[PDB]
Amino acid sequence: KSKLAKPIQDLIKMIFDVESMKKAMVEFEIDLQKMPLGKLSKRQIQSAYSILNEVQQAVSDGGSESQILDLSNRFYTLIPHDFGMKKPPLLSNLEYIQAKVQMLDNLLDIEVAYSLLRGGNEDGDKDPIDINYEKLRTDIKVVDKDSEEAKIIKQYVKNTHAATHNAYDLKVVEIFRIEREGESQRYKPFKQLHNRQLLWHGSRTTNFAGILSQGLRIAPPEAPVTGYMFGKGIYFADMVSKSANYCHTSQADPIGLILLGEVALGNMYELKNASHITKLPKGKHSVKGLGKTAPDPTATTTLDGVEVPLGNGISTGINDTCLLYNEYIVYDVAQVNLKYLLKLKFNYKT
Ligand SMILES: COc1cccc(C(N)=O)c1
Repeated sequence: KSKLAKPIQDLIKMIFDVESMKKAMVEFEIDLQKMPLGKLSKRQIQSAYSILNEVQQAVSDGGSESQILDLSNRFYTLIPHDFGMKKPPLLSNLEYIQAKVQMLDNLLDIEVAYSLLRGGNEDGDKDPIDINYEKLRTDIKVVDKDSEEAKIIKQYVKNTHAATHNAYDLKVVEIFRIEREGESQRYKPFKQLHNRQLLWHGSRTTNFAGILSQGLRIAPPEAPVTGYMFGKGIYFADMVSKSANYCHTSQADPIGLILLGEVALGNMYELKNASHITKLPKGKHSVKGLGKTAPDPTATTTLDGVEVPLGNGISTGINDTCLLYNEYIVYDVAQVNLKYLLKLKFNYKT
């Protein structure tokens, strides 16, 4: 049997749940009959990104419609889709292309989860749960619900829940202290930077085996820079609300996972509108999309020397901005050090 605490056991079962992987793929409209979980390969996903990159270029620059049709056909042949009784939409709309780039970001993590799940499981002297946990190469520990650490985090969750996102409440079911192998080490150089903050990162439960084993990562070289509002970086938020939405939970599936990572922001390059950033200006370490609301700078605390913006959602003096809430982007995978993983229960208003 498992040596791990129950909460952790329940966490492992959840992140390695095969049915959840299929549900995700079905939602992205993949054809599970022609494209089963076992057919997914990294090479396959890379090719798909390139195709999306080319089609994106042809739509922007006014390429032949014959070009766009051929690119669509190759994309749907590479990744079989099931549109039911409707005709398959062409990759000729920039919004639809962005949706498809998002889908591939997810398939990248699902592919990792499945590969690990089918990996070295022969050992009979270990419980299945224990074997998969070790595959994550991440030391996971339960944070004592009553300790100061937990109190601060519960405060961060409660206070930063936005007004417009109050279509659901949020209950912190469990808090885990996570420490990925080799991460503290690659992050070391950035402790020299100032403006290090504890920020939020939401994602589907299906991406977590990938997130824990490989860490958060920037999109590959093949992905169009256009598929992302501020370019190919790693995104974070200061309002639990903003990130929580990326968990993709529902009335039918209410438990989501969310990360709290220490992020070395340094001098932020502040923006009010989208910009497909490739190069970061000299002297800037990150990007900050400004929002109309943000935690009250008054209430900002520290936790082990890292700033925690746990203040209440106060409106900022900026009005000429497209964003409702702040977004922080780092363009170097070493600029983040994951700290906690929270098991959240989304309570929907009905
Ligand atoms: C893509 O834009 C964002 C912006 C801010 C946070 C997140 C997230 N996944 O937690 C994503």
